[PDB]
Amino acid sequence: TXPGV
Amino acid sequence: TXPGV
DNA sequence: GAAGCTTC
DNA sequence: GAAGCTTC
Repeated sequence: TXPGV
Repeated sequence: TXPGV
């Protein structure tokens, strides 16, 4: 994902 | 990333 | 270098 | 299952 989430 | 980008 | 989820 | 970048 993101980086992060 | 995303999904997608 | 661990650290990943959901496109399509 | 190919398909990934940038945190920290």
